[PDB]
Amino acid sequence: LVPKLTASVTDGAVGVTVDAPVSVTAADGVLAAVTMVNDNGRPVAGRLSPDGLRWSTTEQLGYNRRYTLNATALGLGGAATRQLTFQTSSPAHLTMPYVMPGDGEVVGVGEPVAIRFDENIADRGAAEKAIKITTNPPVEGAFYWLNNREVRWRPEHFWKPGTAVDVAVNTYGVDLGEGMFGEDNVQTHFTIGDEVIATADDNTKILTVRVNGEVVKSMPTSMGKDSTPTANGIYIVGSRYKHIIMDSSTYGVPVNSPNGYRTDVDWATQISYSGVFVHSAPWSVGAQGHTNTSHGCLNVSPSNAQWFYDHVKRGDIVEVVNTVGGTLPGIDGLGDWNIPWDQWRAGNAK
Ligand SMILES: *Sc1cc(Cl)c(Cl)cc1C(=O)NCCO
Repeated sequence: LVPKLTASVTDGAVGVTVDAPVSVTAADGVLAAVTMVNDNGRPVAGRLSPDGLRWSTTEQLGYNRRYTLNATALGLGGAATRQLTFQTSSPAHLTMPYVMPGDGEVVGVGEPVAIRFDENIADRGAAEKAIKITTNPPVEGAFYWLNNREVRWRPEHFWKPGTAVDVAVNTYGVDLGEGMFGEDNVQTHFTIGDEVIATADDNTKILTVRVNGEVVKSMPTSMGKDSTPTANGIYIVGSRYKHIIMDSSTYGVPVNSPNGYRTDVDWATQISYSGVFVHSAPWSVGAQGHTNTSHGCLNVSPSNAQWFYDHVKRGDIVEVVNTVGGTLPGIDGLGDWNIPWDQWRAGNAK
């Protein structure tokens, strides 16, 4: 019985993807020698199994490299040697993924998994296939693309507090379309904290904060005036600022135009990419609880805005109801829950 060799690559292959290790296996014998070098002669790190049967690379293989693999097997039957050479994928472009929320964070019940690429993704299905989301307790979720670069994953309903979420973006070696390959892999983990839902009801002009179902704060508010109203819908809480300059040019609106503005405010909590915040508004305290005066943001008192800053976290929820506005776009960036579940579940990988 002459020993046989079985490699995970074929001699002469090209376009070999680097998303998996390269292996050599011996049958009816054992591996006496296995080496693999790149085109600069640099040895590739590997490991031989204690039983001598299975050898495998132990470091990532490179893009745009030619590798030469030599292997010898020995056995009572005799010996066998093979030499194999192959070339790995040569990307036309690289894209790097960025994942939110941050590793180890505790977030609110409305926080989606977010995978943002720094380039347009031509094969959204390949990107989705490369992303593994683990949930404990397990829950059904689905992917939906907000734009050509960023995909989101969430359940049908708000997360259950206490849920562990693990995200593995294994895009290295993956053809994401049109010669674009993943620049690296990413791996993050987060946990769902307490349920915090704040409701701004235009009929009362009160922003009511509920923690685990209990009213803990009631904030008089002034929202957008009729000509620049606050959109109804579900908003996800994002970033927090002790102070920030609100500049309309950020959104293509010249500061000196009718709806333009440039002002510094305190205690600002972001709730939409379109620039809606909860923030301190000393100048509208008389209107708070009575009339809408803003350009769309939720004006509250300095003390209530700081309380909001101190007690609300990324992924908590603000829901606005009964304004004269429309509904916040589902693809805003923090408007994901406004997409109906059936549409989100069906996705848009194309
Ligand atoms: S959030 C905000 C704060 C202030 Cl002080 C002004 Cl003048 C405008 C805005 C704003 O409208 N941002 C855009 C979202 O409507």
